[PDB]
Parts: sequence; C-alpha cells; structure tokens
Amino acid sequence: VPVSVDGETLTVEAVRRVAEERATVDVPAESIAKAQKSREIFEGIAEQNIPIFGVTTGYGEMIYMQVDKSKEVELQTNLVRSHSAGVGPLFAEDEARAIVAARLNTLAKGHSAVRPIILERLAQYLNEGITPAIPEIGSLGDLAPLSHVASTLIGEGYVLRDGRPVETAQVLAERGIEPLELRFKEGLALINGTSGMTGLGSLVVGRALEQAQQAEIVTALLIEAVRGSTSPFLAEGHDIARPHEGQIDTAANMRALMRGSGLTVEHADLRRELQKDKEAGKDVQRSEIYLQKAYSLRAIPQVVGAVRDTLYHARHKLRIELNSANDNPLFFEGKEIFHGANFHGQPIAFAMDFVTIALTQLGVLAERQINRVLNRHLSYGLPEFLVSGDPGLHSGFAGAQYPATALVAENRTIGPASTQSVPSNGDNQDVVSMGLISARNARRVLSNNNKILAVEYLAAAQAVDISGRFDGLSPAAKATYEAVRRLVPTLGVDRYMADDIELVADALSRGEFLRAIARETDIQLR
Amino acid sequence: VPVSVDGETLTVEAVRRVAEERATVDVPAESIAKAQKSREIFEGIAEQNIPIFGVTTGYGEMIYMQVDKSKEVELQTNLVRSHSAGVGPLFAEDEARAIVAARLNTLAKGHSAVRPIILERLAQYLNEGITPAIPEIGSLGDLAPLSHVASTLIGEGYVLRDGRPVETAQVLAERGIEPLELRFKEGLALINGTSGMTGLGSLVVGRALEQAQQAEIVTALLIEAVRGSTSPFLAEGHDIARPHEGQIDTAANMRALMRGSGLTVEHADLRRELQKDKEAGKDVQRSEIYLQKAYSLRAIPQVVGAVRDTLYHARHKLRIELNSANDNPLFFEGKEIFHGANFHGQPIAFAMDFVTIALTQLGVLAERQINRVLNRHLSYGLPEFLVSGDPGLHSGFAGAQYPATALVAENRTIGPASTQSVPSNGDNQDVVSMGLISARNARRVLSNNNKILAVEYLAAAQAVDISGRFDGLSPAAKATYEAVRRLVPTLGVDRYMADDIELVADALSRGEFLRAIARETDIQLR
Ligand SMILES: N[C@@H](Cc1ccc(O)cc1)C(=O)O
Ligand SMILES: N[C@@H](Cc1ccc(O)cc1)C(=O)O
Repeated sequence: VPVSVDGETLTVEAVRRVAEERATVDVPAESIAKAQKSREIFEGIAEQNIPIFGVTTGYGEMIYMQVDKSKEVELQTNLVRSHSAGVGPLFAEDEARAIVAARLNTLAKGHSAVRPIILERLAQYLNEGITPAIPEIGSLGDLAPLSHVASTLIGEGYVLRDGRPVETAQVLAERGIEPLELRFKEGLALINGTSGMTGLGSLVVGRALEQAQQAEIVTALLIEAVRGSTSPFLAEGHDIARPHEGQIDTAANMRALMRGSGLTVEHADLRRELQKDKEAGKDVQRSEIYLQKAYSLRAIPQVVGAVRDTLYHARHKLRIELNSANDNPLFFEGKEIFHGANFHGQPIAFAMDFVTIALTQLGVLAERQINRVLNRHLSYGLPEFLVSGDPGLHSGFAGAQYPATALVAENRTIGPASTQSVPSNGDNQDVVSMGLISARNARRVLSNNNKILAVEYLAAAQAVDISGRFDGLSPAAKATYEAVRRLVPTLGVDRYMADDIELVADALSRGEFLRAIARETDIQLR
Repeated sequence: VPVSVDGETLTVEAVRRVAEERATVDVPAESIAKAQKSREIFEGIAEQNIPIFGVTTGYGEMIYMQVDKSKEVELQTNLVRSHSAGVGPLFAEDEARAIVAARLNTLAKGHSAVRPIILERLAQYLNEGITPAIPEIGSLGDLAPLSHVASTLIGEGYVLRDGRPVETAQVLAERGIEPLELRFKEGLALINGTSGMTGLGSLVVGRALEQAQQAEIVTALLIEAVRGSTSPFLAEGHDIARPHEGQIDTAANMRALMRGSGLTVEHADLRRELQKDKEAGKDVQRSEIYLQKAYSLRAIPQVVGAVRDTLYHARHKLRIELNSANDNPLFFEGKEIFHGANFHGQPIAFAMDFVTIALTQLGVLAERQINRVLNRHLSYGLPEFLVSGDPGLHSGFAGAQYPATALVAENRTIGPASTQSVPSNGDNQDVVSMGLISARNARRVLSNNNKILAVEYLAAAQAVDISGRFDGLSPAAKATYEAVRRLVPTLGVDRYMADDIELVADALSRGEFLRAIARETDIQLR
C-alpha cells in the first residue's frame, strides 16, 4: 500500500492513509531526478554571488540585507531557529505526519531547488515513525510550525514521543541517523509554504466527509425508528428538479440506507390513510396524521447536500494545493528565478473557513433531530425523553440533550479567520491568511459534531428499543443499531451518561459507523 | 435581446440584464406547453379532494388541518396575505426585479403545476415595469418577501414607484390590468422558494466579479505608479506551479493590464541593479533596493485569485439554483406529488456567506495597498501621504485613509448567517438557512468595498501626478488614470474629500473602470 508523493497526484485520502494508517511513502525517481534538476538550475546561478531572496539575502522585510555565500549553512540554521517560535499545544501524531507529507509533496513537485536528500530525509521520517513536535500556534498562514519541523531535520527542536516532546538530538543519535546540515534555500523552502493548514485541512476535510456519511447513517436510522416518509428522498426531487451534486448524493445515500425498511412509509400510503380519516361532510377538519414531517426529517438532502458541496469544493482546493509548489522563490527551465507569493495560504484559508461554516450547520441539524425524538409532542408517539422507567421519576435522555444543544451554541462562537489578517514584519507581511487557524476552527467543529452525533446515535437506538421496532428496521438500520448496542446498552433506568456518550463519540471519530455499514451490507455510500 | 426564462438555461448575467438593464423576458412556448399540461393533470388530482400539502391542507405545522377543495381560492389568498409580514427597508428596483425574475424561472421549469397565466403575469410585470415593493426582512431562507410579491399579482400589497410604495390595486387600475385570482397551489408556489436570496445573490455575485476586476485594474495602475516588479505575475508561477483557476485568471489579467508599461521592472532588473550595489569586500552589506516584496503587491494572484474561486463556486451554485424547481410540493408526470424541501435555501445561504468572507478579504488587501502608498517608509519614494506641497501644513490623503481603514473593520463585524437557524412554526421549521440574510451581508461588504477601492483609485491617480509618471504608464494604466481624473482633479491643496470619494465609489458601483478598459484598450479581462 505505498503512496506516491510526486508533487502531482497526491490525494486527500492518500494523505490520510500516510497520517492515520502509517502508510508507507515513496518519492518517485522521476521526482528525485526532477528535484536534482532544479537544484542545478539554482546552483548554476548560486555559483556566482548574484542576488536571490532567502538564499543570498535576508529574510522578510530584511530582504534589503545582501548576504555572501560564506556562511551558507549558518543562514539556514539561523532562520530555522529564530523562526521556531511556535506556542500552544502540540499537534497530534497523525496531524504532524500530514503536515510533513504535504511539505514533502511540495518539494517533490520539483521547482524548489532543494537537494534530493531533503526529500529523502523527510520521506524517511514518515516511514521510520519519527514525528516532529509541532506546536499549533504561530502561523499567519505557516512559518513557525514548519520551522519546528525543519529543526528536527537538522537534529534540533523536538520530536513527538508518546504524546511528549523529546529532544531530536537524542532520538536521531539513537536510531543512528546523522542530522542533516541545510544548504542554500533549503531552510527557506522547508518552511515557506502552506503545509501546516494544507496538511491539517486534508485530515479535517477527509473526516468531514465521513462525518457527512455518518450523519446520514444515523439520520436514516432515526427516520425509520419514527416511520417517516420516504418522499423527501425520491430522485425526481434532486436528480431532476434541483441538481446540486451534494443534494443528489445525500438523497441517493438516504435511499440506499433506508432501502428495504418495513417501518418507513410511502407518500401514497399517507395520502390514502389521511384521506380515509377525513369526513367528506365538512370543509375544515382536524387530523393527527402528518402528510409531511418537520424540516429536520424532510430537508436532509438540501442541508447535508449543501454541506457536501462545500466539502467537495474544499477537497478540490486541497488536492490542487497539496500538488502545488507552495514555496518561494521557485525555479523553472531556462527561466529567471520566479519571485512570487505561492506561500500565501488564502485559497486554503478560505476553503477551511467554509468548512467550519458547513459543519456547524451539519451540527445544527443533528441537534434539532435529537430535539425531535426527545420531545413528546414532536416524536410522533414515543415517550418523553425516551424514558423506559416511570417518567418524571426517571429523566431518560433529558440531561444528555444538553451537551448537544450546548455544542451547537459553542460552534456558532467560532468565527472565520481567513479575513483576520494583521500586518507584521515591518509591514512586509501586510496581508496574511491565518489559514492554519481556519483549519483548526474546522477541526474543532468536526470534533464537537462527533459528540452531537453521539447523542443522536444513542437516542436513535433507544427509540428503537422503546418502540419495539427493531424487527422492522432495514438491513442498514439493523447494522447501525447493532454497532451502537455493541458499545452501549439500552437505557432501562437512569445512569451516568457521560462515558456512554464519549464512547460513541470516539467511535464516530474513528469511522466505526461507516465501517459497520461497509461490513454488514454492500452499500457503498457516496 | 429577450432573455429566455425557460427554467433551464437562465444565467446570473442574464438575470442582471433583466434586473439592471430591463432586458425583456420571454417564456418560451415549450415552457408554456409543459406548464399547461402539468396544470390540467394536477387540477384533476386536486378536484378529487385527496390530501396534497398546501393545496388541500393547512400550511407549515398546520398541515394536520384538512381543507376541502371548496376553499381553493381562500386557502391560497389567506396564505399570501397572512405571510406578507415583511419589515425593514424595501429592496431597490433592480433587486426586486431579480427576485421576480428568479421566481418566474422557477415556475417556468414546469414542476410547480401553476397555470400559465401566472407565468405570463409575472413576465408582464417585468416587461412593463411593475416592480413589487419588497421589504428586505422576514425571510428564514423566502416566504415574507415572496408573499409581498405574490400580493401584487392579486392586486394587493404595494408596488415600488420612485423609491416609495404605492398601493398595488391602484397601479393596476392605471395600467389597465385586471388582478389575478389564485387557484390551487398558486399562492404557495409563488412564495415557497429561494427566489429572494437567489435573485439578490445573482446581482451580488455578478457585481462581485466586476469588483474583483476593478480591484485588479487599480492594483495594476498602482504597481505601475510605484514601478513594482512584474515577476510575481509570470505564468509559470500559477499555470504550472499553483494551478488554482482563480489564481491563474488574476495573474493573466494582471499581465494584460500592465502590458506595454515603461514603468514596471523585472526581477532581473533588481538582481542586476543589486549586483552593482554589492561589492566584493564586505560580507553583509545593506542595500536600500528591496528585492521586491511587500505582499500587498506580490500576492495579488493568490489573494484575489482565491476570492475569484469563491465567486466562481457561488455563481455555479446560483446557476443551478436559478434553474431549479425550488418549490414544494412538486408535480412529476405519472408519479405521486413530491413532498420534500426544495424551498430550503441552504446551498445559496452557504454560497453567499462565503462571498461575504471572500469580499471582506478583497477589501483587506485593497486597504493595505492604500496604506502602502501613503506610508513614506513604504512609499517606494513617494512623499508622505501623497502630499504634493508642504507636509504637516497639508495632510494630503492622510484623512482619506481613515474611511477605508474603518470599513475593513466594519466588514469584519459581519458574521455568517447560514448557521444561525432558529426553530419556528411550532417546531415544524426546526432548521432553516437564513440565506437572504447571507445575501444581504454580501451586498453590504460589496458596497463597502467600492468605497475602499474608491480611496485606492484616487491615491493611485495622485501617486501618478506627484511622480510625473503619466507618460510611462501602460495603455490600460492611462485609461484607468484618465477615467479617475475625468471625475476628480489631482489633489493640489488640501480640500474637502467626501464628495470626491463618493463620486468614485458610485462610478465603481456602475463598473465605470471596467468600461474604460473596454473602450480605450483591446484588453479583454477574465
Ligand atoms: N514568505 C517570505 C519569506 C520570509 C522569511 C522570513 C520571514 O521572517 C518572513 C518571510 C517571502 O517569500 O517573502
Ligand atoms: N415551506 C413550507 C410551506 C410553508 C411553511 C410555513 C408556512 O407558515 C406556510 C407554508 C413547506 O413547503 O413545507
């Protein structure tokens, strides 16, 4: 299962494989050769003492400082050090690995003028399990975080071991590795890109998509458990009447998940049951039958679909970015040293701010579906707060609804960061993107959404037990139901709810509910 | 010249033509035909008194109330009236027209089961200048605003005339038009869609792109005025190293705008001019010749490019939406009436929130470029605050910078609305999109951006006079320069600036600088 880091075809899912599943990485000889190439282009110029940014000059506003080739190695060392000023908590192992891979892929595109050893060493770290200790704060959108990574290649800084930072010097001398010594433009190239936000963003987006699927999965279970109509998901509504890709995809997944359900109702059945319930003698009469259900159980295609569209767009931008030469300056055949701003992370800063927004609404919808099932006037029949015990004496899921509701409110306090640029570096960086903050914002909402969904999964499984509708559940709903009971038992009388919720929340973050559908059925969700 | 409203091929630009230039609309015969057949079939179903949401039942939560068909017109009429509860300011003529246009296109798709007369009357209103008085507030994402529109079709509510509301019944008596009477499902179809946010959103996104163009136009002029480098715009840095579509477009537009400039330099002229400055003596030598770097002028493709991507995504969403049957329930030949939620404006709510964020950043960049030219420390040699006389005694543009700086901060206080749902209607509408609020937010930042750009167009022209570089400008830079000076004179002595700024802001809102590039050069911008 090797992953080709060529600076051209790396996908978001592949980055997750490398970061999450320790997937082996391989930098193609073509990438290596193309890499050495640009290296000679550069050196063929660096030979002379001619001016070039970040290699024969100062850094930032100090580009006005001309520097000779004498202390080539020191210039790189001074940069990586002075810029390793990151603060806050350290990124997690998988997060740090995703960042490292994005940077490797970037250098592997071939226009950074870096020695092949840089790519080879980076590739060794991932493959050898040596993860840099990357503090989360510092990037203006990603100098500081990438600087901490840079430090570990030169045997400095810290590496992540069992959740704690351990000096890189020891770890290397340990597994017998001579720390690299950075040459011209290697220090700058290592840190002058969007690898922080792009690496983290990839994990988040990939996971956001699974969350969309897992929202659809429990949403489907809930719809069955309450015998909702299937009309809202009919293809004519989306494939033909309002063709947004996301909407079509969710409507599709919903039909597959509820297919073969004995509990769901066809519109025609409602229309006919409702009709018989009417007295042809009077113009206006009351009925207890709802031809339609509330928005939270009817508008799933529109809302989750819009979220999907947002995630598709974000994945699209990341795929391009991962495979871009987000670095400066750059080198091309018979070309002058390209001086631009491909280090600017606006594209990804925007994409992630949009992910934050989309996932917030995904959570808003899940929480209202929980409110749906817990409220007796809205549940369509189930007992208040899903009590099995004498009600009042027992509260059921009443208290468990609070953290879900609370999280919706907390996610709404998270504002966009891609527009919060603040000028620094003597007005040199007068417009930045703060994209890493955007990525972290989306990560937070994603994380909070698993807790919201956790309560929804527990609630949906409980509604099944109380209604005694298990034998009517569809193949998918049975799988979902069983995956939940496997982790948490039915709620007879009241009990400490926290562990159960965190138990189902962690399962969701590991994609165990998407897994269950995969194993127990042949449905291949979009 | 007639825009074809067929519910299948309408474009955002087409919508703007109808709304802004009063282009004539035409519902093609095939559309009428489809509407005609779909109606007769629907009427047969209705005439049977079988349950059909909003046609033989109550609205929203009161769908449990069954209504006999003997109350056909009353049911629909009561809906339109009781839902005409909009508040706040009225939309402008062009905004009201875009909304009406989007509604007409929705119904014309042929799945709303409305009588052709409805499509005809709508078009007649557009083609004859009968503009509904539509209050901006009330939509949960667009019942209220659309009900006000619906009210005018039955000769109620108000029509917009000279910025003020005039009772509809009257205007129709003057124009000699007999009000319509609403039949089965016609009241619901007129209001149960996303036409509010989709009509406004179209105008905004259309203008947003023009705003990105004018941002690129003034940036090009400014870069020429200060003799900046053209290297960051080289095709290889985008087309090949970083292929985000928007970024490629901006770089290309910038190259075309500065083509033929005698004031711009290349990275080569700096490294070469730098070699001179440097000497074989010293090892760290300071120069005053910055390898060019202020991001404000180096990152243009990256930042404005990302803005473009956001705008492209939104335009696509709007194109799909304009041609959708965003209404409920829906009729499909030989099938059960579709009862879903295609009225839900989430896709557009998300789209416009993103546009809001994107445009906010566009303004952030412009404001910093203004700061760039007004700060002597960064002016590239220009006098402080572009004073052409005695600084201190005169402040020049020092005061004009404030409205621009203040607007950036003001735009930053505008939060996303697509996530602010609040359950209403007895919890039936437990999750909404708040999309029209999103569209308005976007329109606001758009409007605010014209003011910031206005200050930047003035400072740039001023920079050109003070440095006497008018002769070295490119053909586009001259067109831009003359366009500004045709409106506002050079700033000799300090003077009241408020009028000069508003005049240029207004010119920008009409696309004047984009037009100047059209009739003065052979440049076609993306
Ligand atoms: N990203 C900067 C390089 C840089 C280096 C050091 C800094 O402190 C800041 C910026 C550029 O390419 O212009
Ligand atoms: N959008 C509603 C229609 C509606 C909603 C609320 C009302 O108050 C009236 C009508 C639906 O299609 O289900």
